[PDB]
Amino acid sequence: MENVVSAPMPGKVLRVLVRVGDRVRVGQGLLVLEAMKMENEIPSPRDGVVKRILVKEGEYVDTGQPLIELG
Repeated sequence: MENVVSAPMPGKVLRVLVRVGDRVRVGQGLLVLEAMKMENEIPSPRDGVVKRILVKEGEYVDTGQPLIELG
């Protein structure tokens, strides 16, 4: 059951913290989203493997936009 991490709010991708193929833990930061005058680390919802990274540093995203797919 692959699943997708989508943006919970609009903002700018400031940093991507993982690479395709990385093992991740639940709660691990996948990227940093600039929003509400803060940096916001967007978490993995579960243990797994990063299958796809769908955004790049510098990119603006909106709510519901797919960011990361887990395998």
